[PDB]
Amino acid sequence: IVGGKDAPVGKYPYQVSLRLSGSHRCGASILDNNNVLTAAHCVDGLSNLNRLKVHVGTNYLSESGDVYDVEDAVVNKNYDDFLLRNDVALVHLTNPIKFNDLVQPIKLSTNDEDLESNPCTLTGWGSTRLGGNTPNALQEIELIVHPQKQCERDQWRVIDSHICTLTKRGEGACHGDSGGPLVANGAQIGIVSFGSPCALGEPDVYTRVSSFVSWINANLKK
Amino acid sequence: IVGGKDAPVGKYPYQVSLRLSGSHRCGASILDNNNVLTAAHCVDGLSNLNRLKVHVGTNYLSESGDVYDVEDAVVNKNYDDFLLRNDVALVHLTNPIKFNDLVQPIKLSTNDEDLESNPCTLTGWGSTRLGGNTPNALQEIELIVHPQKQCERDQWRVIDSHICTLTKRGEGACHGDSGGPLVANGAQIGIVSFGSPCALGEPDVYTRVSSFVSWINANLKK
Repeated sequence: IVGGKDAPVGKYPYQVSLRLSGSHRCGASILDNNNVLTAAHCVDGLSNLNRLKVHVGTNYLSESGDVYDVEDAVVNKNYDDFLLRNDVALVHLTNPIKFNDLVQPIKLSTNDEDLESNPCTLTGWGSTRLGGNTPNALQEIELIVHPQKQCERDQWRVIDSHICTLTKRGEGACHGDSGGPLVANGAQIGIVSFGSPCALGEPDVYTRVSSFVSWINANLKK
Repeated sequence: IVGGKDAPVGKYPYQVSLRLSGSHRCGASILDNNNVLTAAHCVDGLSNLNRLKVHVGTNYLSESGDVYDVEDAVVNKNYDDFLLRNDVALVHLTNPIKFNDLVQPIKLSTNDEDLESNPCTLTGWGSTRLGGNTPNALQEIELIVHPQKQCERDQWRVIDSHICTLTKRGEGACHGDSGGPLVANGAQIGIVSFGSPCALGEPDVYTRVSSFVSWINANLKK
């Protein structure tokens, strides 16, 4: 995240850090005891999931927090890496997450009314500048949902299953934030997917959660 | 291409337009009678290559030019779409291309000395503005090779098998240019791979051809 600030400890208990062989790869969110939500882009190309771990309960990359193992990853069958569509995936855990004050699930948006031009929150460990290193401390930032009609004109091949944000140059998502949660009114409305490599004044694009609620419920771990 | 100009007819005989079901998808270049060079990103996600056609001998998308059928596509086994590495692929043609004044192959760079800070040429049918429609006429633009040492600091995870370009905001590659040829001194030195969605003052990144000459020769059609 570019232009954000260090998040208070425990303020975002639903935040997940997906780490590959110990290194942060993408953000994700806790849906329930056995399921974590992320972007397909983050797990589609992985050959060995035994090296992918789910880290929760911590604001720092230097800390392990509570670590959970991945049983499998379910990628939306319609995910298109070229057109950047249906960028959504579920990570199933081998053992259930133990909730506490620092680890809690987040509700999914099932109603996107009145979201446009209103505030929303983004969190993540992505770079704080293009070509920059990942910050150790979780970052937070308040953005604005960019009207769909405008985003369709501003970005490349944006469709109804996308949602966008935009404030100004100097504020936005960056490498490492992908898969992370965009929230508003206590519900996750988007999954960080793509944009124009870090806060250059162009909208950031997210997978619209409400468009995949059905798919998510159908693929939740048994 | 943003900030370019209409290319003269026949000036770039090695330019290819890869079209999927009749619509431009990516650029590419002619290596010889049976092989076309492009980015792995352009063909990795395709399942039915019978829908993909190679178009040469024309500067316009509204024209068909000479059309060739695809027998197979060979993607570098080390292609990583998350880290954006080894973005290179070969498209094998079922029948040989007939060369003429409008259709000719291009030489591959096997020596990248003195390229940095010097001019190079990029051609393609990519958008002329982020979120814009593809131009009908092939566009051309003269760029400058951005020093590797600087590009490594400016972009995300740039490595030795990448080459970069950069001039200023308002000039650069855009959606639809991927897979296209970056040339200098009559040799292709790069394959359009990624960047920060259209000429925003950040370097555009290409697959460095010289780094894959061996791989290319080893996978050329028999």
